[PDB]
Amino acid sequence: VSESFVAPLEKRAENDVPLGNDVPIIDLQQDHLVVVQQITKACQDFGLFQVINHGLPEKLMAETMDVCKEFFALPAEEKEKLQPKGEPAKFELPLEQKAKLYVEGEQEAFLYWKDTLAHGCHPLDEELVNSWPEKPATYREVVAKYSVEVRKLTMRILDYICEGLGLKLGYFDNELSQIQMMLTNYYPPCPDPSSTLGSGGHYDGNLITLLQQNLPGLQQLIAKWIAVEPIPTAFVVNLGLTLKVITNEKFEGSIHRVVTNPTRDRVSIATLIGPDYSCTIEPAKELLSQDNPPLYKPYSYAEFGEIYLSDKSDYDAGVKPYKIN
Ligand SMILES: CN1[C@H]2C[C@H](OC(=O)[C@H](CO)c3ccccc3)C[C@@H]1[C@@H](O)C2
Ligand SMILES: O=C(O)CCC(=O)C(=O)O
Ligand SMILES: [Fe+2]
Ligand SMILES: [Sr+2]
Ligand SMILES: [Sr+2]
Repeated sequence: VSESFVAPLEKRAENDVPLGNDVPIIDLQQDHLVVVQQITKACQDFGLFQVINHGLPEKLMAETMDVCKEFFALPAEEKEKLQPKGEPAKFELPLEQKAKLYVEGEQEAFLYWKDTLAHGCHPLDEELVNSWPEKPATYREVVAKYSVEVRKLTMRILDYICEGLGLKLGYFDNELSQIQMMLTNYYPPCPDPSSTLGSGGHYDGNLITLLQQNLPGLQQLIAKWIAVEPIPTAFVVNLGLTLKVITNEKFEGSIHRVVTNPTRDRVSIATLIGPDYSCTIEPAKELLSQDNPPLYKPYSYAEFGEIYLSDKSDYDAGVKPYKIN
């Protein structure tokens, strides 16, 4: 591989990472209180769980994975239309909601073995959808339906979380969930998986992420890494660094990475829901007391975002400046 993609020695993945047998698989068609309790325990203990029987159509999940794979099979001349000034965009503020192809890495500077298509999904209007990929022909109609369905499921999970925390229903149905970035991640085959990463170890900086995968490669940090079993009809729920802050660390954030594969490509669909850049983030005042003092001072999501996207010296570098008590 090009030296551009060689990860620092300490960040390289070991060849045989064990399956995470303790990753919760939560059936959302259980009794209401059982679902609230199981989600609450997974959020407190792990910060990563899968949901099944989640009410999002399996056919739509398959059609969305199909059109996302079809997008990454498009020729160079079509993909260039999503490369501003002839190169992929960078994950840096301002992060526009129009569709672009993105490159990503860490500044021992290296690049992740990944192409990412990203666009906003909420609210859906003509202007936003007209800024999505023109090809494949069905991308806009399928992904518009998918984005509405994934948002509906995310808001159901956030209300289960509200009941678990003792927050009013709809606590996150406001500025805290107004940005919905859909990241379609393409991991092409890699000649040297021992030296590369599809995605470096990170928290998602946002509130909550729903991740759809068909193939292995996702791993979670529990300094032990475990493999997250791909269930093609499930969503992986990753709690974001923003939710870790708002719950005053009552909930864990998911630290996860993606390893490369020597033989096969892989596509994942990540729906990253979180605050507008104008939001102030702080521990929910409703949950604080002398027994539970705030562990973070209030901060600008925009200010956090700049650090989160630039400084990868530690997983929570984004929130370190705002730590108190
Ligand atoms: C692997 N990378 C991580 C960092 C960056 O994330 C973002 O770009 C999100 C997009 O919502 C963001 C979150 C919070 C603040 C700023 C940006 C791009 C991708 C994501 O999959 C997660
Ligand atoms: O490809 C994956 O399974 C992980 C994707 C991801 O972590 C992300 O988009 O933030
Ligand atoms: Fe992620
Ligand atoms: Sr180019
Ligand atoms: Sr257009």
